[PDB]
Amino acid sequence: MNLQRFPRYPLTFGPTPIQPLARLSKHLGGKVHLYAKREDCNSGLAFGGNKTRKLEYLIPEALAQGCDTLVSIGGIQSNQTRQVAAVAAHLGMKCVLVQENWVNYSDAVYDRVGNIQMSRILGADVRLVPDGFDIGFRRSWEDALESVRAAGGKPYAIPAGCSDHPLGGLGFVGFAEEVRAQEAELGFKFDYVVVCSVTGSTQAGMVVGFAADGRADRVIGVDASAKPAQTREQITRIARQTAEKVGLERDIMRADVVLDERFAGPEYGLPNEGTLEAIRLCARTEGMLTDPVYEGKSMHGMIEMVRNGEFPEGSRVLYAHLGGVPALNGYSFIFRDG
Amino acid sequence: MNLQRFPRYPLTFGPTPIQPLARLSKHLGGKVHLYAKREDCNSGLAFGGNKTRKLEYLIPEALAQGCDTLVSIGGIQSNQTRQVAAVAAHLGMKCVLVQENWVNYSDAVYDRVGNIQMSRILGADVRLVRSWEDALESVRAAGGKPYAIPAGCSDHPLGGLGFVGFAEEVRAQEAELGFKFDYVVVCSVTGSTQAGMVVGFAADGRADRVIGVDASAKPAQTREQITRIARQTAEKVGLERDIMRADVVLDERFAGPEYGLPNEGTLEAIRLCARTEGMLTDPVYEGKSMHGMIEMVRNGEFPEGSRVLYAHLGGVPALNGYSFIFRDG
Amino acid sequence: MNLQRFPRYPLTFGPTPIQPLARLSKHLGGKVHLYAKREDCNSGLAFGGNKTRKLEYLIPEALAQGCDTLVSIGGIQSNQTRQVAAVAAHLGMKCVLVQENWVNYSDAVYDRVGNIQMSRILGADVRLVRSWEDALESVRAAGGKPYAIPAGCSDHPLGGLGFVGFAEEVRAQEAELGFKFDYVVVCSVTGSTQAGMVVGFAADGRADRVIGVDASAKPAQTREQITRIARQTAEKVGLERDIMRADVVLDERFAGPEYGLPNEGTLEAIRLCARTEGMLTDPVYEGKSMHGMIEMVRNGEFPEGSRVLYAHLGGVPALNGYSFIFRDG
Amino acid sequence: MNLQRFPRYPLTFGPTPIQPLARLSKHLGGKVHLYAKREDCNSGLAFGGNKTRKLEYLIPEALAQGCDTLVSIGGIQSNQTRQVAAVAAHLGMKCVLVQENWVNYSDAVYDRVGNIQMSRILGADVRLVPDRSWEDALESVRAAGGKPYAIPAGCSDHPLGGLGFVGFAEEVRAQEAELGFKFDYVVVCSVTGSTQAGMVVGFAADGRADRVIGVDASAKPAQTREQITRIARQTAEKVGLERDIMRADVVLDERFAGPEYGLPNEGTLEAIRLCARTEGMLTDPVYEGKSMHGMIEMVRNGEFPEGSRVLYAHLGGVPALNGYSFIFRDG
Ligand SMILES: *Cc1c(COP(=O)(O)O)cnc(C)c1O
Ligand SMILES: *Cc1c(COP(=O)(O)O)cnc(C)c1O
Ligand SMILES: *Cc1c(COP(=O)(O)O)cnc(C)c1O
Ligand SMILES: *Cc1c(COP(=O)(O)O)cnc(C)c1O
Repeated sequence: MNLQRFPRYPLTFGPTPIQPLARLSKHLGGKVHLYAKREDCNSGLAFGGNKTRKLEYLIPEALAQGCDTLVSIGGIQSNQTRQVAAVAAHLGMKCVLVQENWVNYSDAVYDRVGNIQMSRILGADVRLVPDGFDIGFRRSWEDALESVRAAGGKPYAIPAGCSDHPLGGLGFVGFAEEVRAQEAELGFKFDYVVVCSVTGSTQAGMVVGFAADGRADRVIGVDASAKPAQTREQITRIARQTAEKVGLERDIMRADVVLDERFAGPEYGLPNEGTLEAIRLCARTEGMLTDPVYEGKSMHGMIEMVRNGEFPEGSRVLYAHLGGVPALNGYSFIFRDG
Repeated sequence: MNLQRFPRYPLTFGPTPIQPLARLSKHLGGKVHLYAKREDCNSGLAFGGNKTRKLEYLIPEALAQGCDTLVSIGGIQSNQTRQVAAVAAHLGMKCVLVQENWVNYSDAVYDRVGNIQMSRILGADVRLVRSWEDALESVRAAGGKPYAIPAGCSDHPLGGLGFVGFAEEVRAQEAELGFKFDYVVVCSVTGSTQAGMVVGFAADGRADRVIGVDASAKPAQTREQITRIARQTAEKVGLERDIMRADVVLDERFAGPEYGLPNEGTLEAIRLCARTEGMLTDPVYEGKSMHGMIEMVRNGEFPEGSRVLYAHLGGVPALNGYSFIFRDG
Repeated sequence: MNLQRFPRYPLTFGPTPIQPLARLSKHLGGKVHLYAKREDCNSGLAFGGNKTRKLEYLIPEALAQGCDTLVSIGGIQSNQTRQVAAVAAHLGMKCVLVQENWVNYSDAVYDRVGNIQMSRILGADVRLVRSWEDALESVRAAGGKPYAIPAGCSDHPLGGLGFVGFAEEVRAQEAELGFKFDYVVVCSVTGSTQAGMVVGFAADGRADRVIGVDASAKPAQTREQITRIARQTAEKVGLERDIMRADVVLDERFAGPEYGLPNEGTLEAIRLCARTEGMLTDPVYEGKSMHGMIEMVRNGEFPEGSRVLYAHLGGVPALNGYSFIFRDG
Repeated sequence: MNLQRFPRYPLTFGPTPIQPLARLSKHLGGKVHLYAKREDCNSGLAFGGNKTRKLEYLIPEALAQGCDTLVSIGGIQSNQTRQVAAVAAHLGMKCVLVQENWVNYSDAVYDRVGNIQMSRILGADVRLVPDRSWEDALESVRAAGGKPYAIPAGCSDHPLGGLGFVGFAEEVRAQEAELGFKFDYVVVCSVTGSTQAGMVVGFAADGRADRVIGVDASAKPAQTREQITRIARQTAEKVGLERDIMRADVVLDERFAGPEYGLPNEGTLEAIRLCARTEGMLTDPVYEGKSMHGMIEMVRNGEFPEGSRVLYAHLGGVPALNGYSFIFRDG
C-alpha cells in the first residue's frame, strides 16, 4: 500500500508512546503481558485523542479547498466535536457543532462540563438542541452546513467520529505503520491489539494497516455502541474503502474484522458495573484513567479476556488508549466515593 | 552547578515540547514572538503537569526510605494532590490526601469533578476537613511508612530540583532551535516551580528574565517563598552565586481578586488563548499567567522582537468546577 | 369503627383543602370533574405531605414511650425521611436517617438538593450506605432511646391510622360541599396511605372507589403490602368486615420504567397539570398518579359526570434531583 | 381606611396561621416570645409566599383590562417570577419572565433548580441573558397578538403592590382578637419594599407602624428604605389612611444584609440552622435567613423589651436553597 501519497497536517506531537502495564499484568496473573499505546496524550490541542489522529488527513483537503469553517456533530459529551473545536481554533478556522443528547442519561451538569465546556471555551458555536429535537431525522447536519455558506463562509463537513468520510480511515493506517516501526525496537511483535469501536474508522484504519502484514484479525475491536451488527458492518465497509484508497492489495475478509460484543452494555454512553470496576482497577494499578463511555469498556474487555484465559499464555497485548477521559466529569455521582 | 547528582525517577514522557503561538502573537501586534512549553502534556499519569516534574526528584527519596504511602495536601481542586494520587497508583503506593477548601468558592460540584474526582478513582484516600500532622500519624498508626509531600511540593528540600532541570532542558532545546528565548512567563503560587527556574537560569545569567506571575493574591509571601526556596535550591545544586532578591521577578497585577477566583481579565485571556491557539488554560493558575503575558505584550512591556516562552503548568481539569462561568463560552 | 380511640399529635395545619381542577378537567373533555385534596400543603414542617398525616398517629407512642430520637429510612430523595427530620426538630428530638440509593439514577447533585438537603439543614444525622438495626443500636449504645419508623411509615401498627382519618375528613367535607366524590386516585409505594384510605372508605362502601396507582414498579409486592396493612388497620379501628381483594385496586400501567424513574408519560403529565392548574407534581410519585388519572380520563374509564378526588401526597422537592430532564421545561 | 374598595382575587388558602416559636424563644433566654406568621404556606400554587399575597390585588386589574399574559422580572432564583408563573398557569394566562444575573454567584445548577426550574415546568417563557429585555418582552407579547400585564420587580413599584400587606395587618388584628393580645413587633425581610410598605400602612392604622422592623436584604439600605417610604405613602393614599406616613414610621435595620444581595454571611447560615433545628422551620440564604438572623441577634442583644411578643413574617423563599447546595452539603 501507499499511505504516504496522502498529505498529513501535523496536529500531534509525533509518534505516540507505548507503555507496559506491568502492575495490571501482574495483578491479572502474570500470564499475559499488557501494554498501552497513548493516543490519549497525542496533542496539546485540548487533550487530543484518536479523533485528532484521524483529522491530520482531513485538514489538508479542508485547506486545499478554501474552507474557513469546520462543521461537525456529536452527542453532548462527544470527544470528536471537542477535538474539531480545538483543531479549528488552532488552524484559525471557525467551527459549528451540531449536538444533541444521544444517550439515555441526564446528569445535572452534563451539558456544561467536560468535552462540551471545552468546545465553548474554544470558540465553537455549539448548537445543542433540546430533547425531542431529533437532529438526524431533521437533517440539522445539512442546515448547519447551509447556514455557514449562507453566512458567507465555506464549510468543511466532518461527519460523526470522522468515520464515514473518504479520508477518515487513513489516520489509523498510519497507526499500524507506527506500531511496526516501534516493534522494530522491541525486537518483538504484539500478538494482539485491543481497540474500542463505535463509529468505526479507528479500528477500520487499524484493520487496513495491519492487514498489510497479516495481522488484521489480531485487532480485537471491543464494541461500545451496543449496536454490534451496525458497528461491525461499518468497520468492515470503511476498511474496504480505505484499503482501496491506499492501494492495499488484499480484499478485506469478513474474518479480518473482529468485534467483541460482550462489554458494550447496557447502552451507548452508559457504563455497567464491569466498566466501572475496570476503570478503577486500571487507574489504581497504573495511574492511567479511562472513561465510562469508551475506553473503560475496552479495558473491561481486555482484563476480562485475560482473566478468561482467552489470550494464549505469553501473548503481548497492545491496548490502544483512544482518549475520552474528560467525559468522566459528566458522571460525577457514580464516582463520588471513587 | 551539579543537578545530575540527584536521582530523577521517570514519571514523564521525556523533555516537554515547545510550540510557537503564531496566531496569538499575530493577534497582539506581532511585535513579540510567543511560544509555549507544554508541561501540561508531560505525562500519561492523569494529565500530569508541573507538579509531576517536581515529583521526579522526590520519589527516589521516598523509595530509598521504606515509604509505602504518599501523603499530600491541597485545596479541593488541587492539581498537586491529583498528580500525587496518580504517581502513588503508578508506583504501587497507598495515597492519603488532605483536602480543604482553600478558596472562597462554593460550586455545587466543586468536590465531585475535575482533579478531586480523579484522585478518588485513582484510589487515594481523600480526606475532606492540624489535619496535616494527623494524616501522617494515622498512616504510621496503621502500620505504614508515609512520605510527606508539602503543598505544591514547594517547601520540600528536593522541591526545587525539578525546575532547575527545566532550565537545563531549555538550553538544550535552544541549541537545537539555534536560538534562545529572551523571557519565560510562569505562574507562581507555592513557589518551587519559579524558584527552580530562577536557579536554573541564573546559571547562564537569565534569572531575572524569568517573569513570575502571582496567582496567590498574597504577593509578599509568595515572593519571599520563591526567594527562600531558590536560595536553598541553589545551595543544593552547587550554584556559584548566592541568589539575590533582584533575581526574583513577580508581577502582582493579575492575581485578583483572590486565590482560586478568576477576574474578568482572566476569563478573557483564557478565551483568547483557546480561540487563537486551541490551547486551554484554567481560571486559577494558567489563565492568570496567560492574562499577564498578554497584557505585557499589549502594553508593550516586552522589547519589540523578544522571544517569550510561556510555561504552561497544567491545571486544565479544574475548569470543571467553574462550569457556570463558561456556560456560554 | 373508632379511629378516635387513638391519640393524634397535631403536626398539620388542620383539614387539607379540596380544590377543583376545572382547567385540566376542561382540557380533557369536560366529561369528568377532577379535584385535588392538598396533602402536599398540610404542614409548616418543611413542606409536609402524606407522611406527615401518618406521623401524627405515631408520635404519641414515641412520646408515651420515653423516646428521644426518631430513626427512619428511605432512598436518597426520600420525602419520608425529610418529614421525619422536620417533625423531630419540632419535637426537640434527635433524628437518625438511613439513606441508601434505592434508585438506578445518577445525577451530580442527587444527594445535595431537595429532600436530603433539607434533612441535613434540619439537623438530622444522615447516614449514606442491615444498616437499619445498626442505626437503632448505635442510638441505644449512644445512651438515647430510639423510636423506629419503618419505610414510609407504612409497615407499622399505627401506620394506617392517618389515612383512615383522611376518609373521615373527606366525608366531613362532602357534607359541607353537598355532594360526594365518586373516586379517589392515590399514588402507592409502601402502602399504608392507600391502606388507610381503603379501611376508611370501606366504612361507607367505597373501598373499591379508591384507585391506587402503583409507583413502585413492583405491583405484586406493593399490592400485598396495601392489603396486609389494610387488614391490620381494619382490625385496629374495629371495621366490621374483612378486607377482600376487591377492596384493593392498584393500577400497574403507570409505574414505568422503574421506581424513581419517570417515563415520557410521567413528564407530560407533570407538564400538563402544572400548565393548566399551577399545581406541580414530581417524577417519582405524584407525577405517576397524575399521569394515571389523566390517562383514565382520556380513555373514558371514569363514567361521564364522575367527580374524582386526586390526593396530592407531596414530593415536589424531589424535582431538584432531576434538573437536566426539565432544563427546557 | 378602606382596603375593601379594591377587589382581591383568591390565590391563597385563606388567612395565614401564626405559630409560637417556643423552642427558639427558650433557646435565646426566654425573655422574648417569638412567633411566625406563615406567608410561606399560603398557597397551593407552587409553594406561594409573600408575592402571592401581593398578586391577589393586581390580578383583578389584569383581568379587568383584557390581559392574556403576565410579564414579570427578577434574578435567576427569583421567588417572584416563580409565583407569577404559577399564578398565570392557574389563571389560564401565558407568562413571559425576564431573568437576569442579579447576584455575583455562579453555582453549577443555579439556573436549573429551585424557583427557575419550577417556572419552566409551569410553562413560562423564561428569558435569560448570557453572562431593553423588559421592553422586548412586553412588545414580543403584543406582536404575537396578546396583551401583557406588566408586573415589576417584586410587585413592589406598582400602584396596587402594597395592598396585599395592608391586608396582612388587617389579618393580624383579627387574629390578635382571638389571642387577646397585640404583638409588640413584627420582623420582615425587605428588598423591593412593598411587603414592608403594606405592613407599615396597615399597622399605622393603630399606631404600630414603627413597630414593623424591616430587615434589609438588598445591601442597598438607603435606596430600599426610600422605596419603602414612597410605596407606603402612595399606598396610604390608596386606602385612606387617616394618618400620614412619617419618615420615622419606616424602620429598616441594615446590619444583616451582608455581604451582598443574594449572598449569605456566616450569621445568615447559623440562623437558618438554628431556626431549622429548633423549630423545623426552614429559611433561605437570600431573604428569610437574613431577617431570621436579624431577629435572633436582636433578641440576643436584649434589643427587644423583656416580655415582648415579636411576630416574624415568614415570606417564603425556601426553594432557593437548592441553588446553594455546596454550603449545606454537611448541613
Ligand atoms: C470516537 C472514540 C472512540 C471510538 O472510535 P471510532 O473511530 O468512532 O470507532 C473510542 N474512544 C474515544 C475516547 C473516542 O472519542
Ligand atoms: C501548582 C501550580 C502552579 C503554581 O506552581 P508553584 O510551584 O506552586 O508556584 C501553576 N499552575 C498549575 C497548573 C499548578 O498546579
Ligand atoms: C411515600 C409517598 C407516596 C406513596 O405513599 P405510600 O404510603 O408509601 O404508598 C406517594 N407520594 C409521595 C409524595 C410520597 O412521599
Ligand atoms: C420578595 C421577597 C422578600 C422581600 O420582599 P419585598 O416586598 O421585595 O421587600 C422576602 N422574602 C422572600 C421569600 C421574597 O420572595
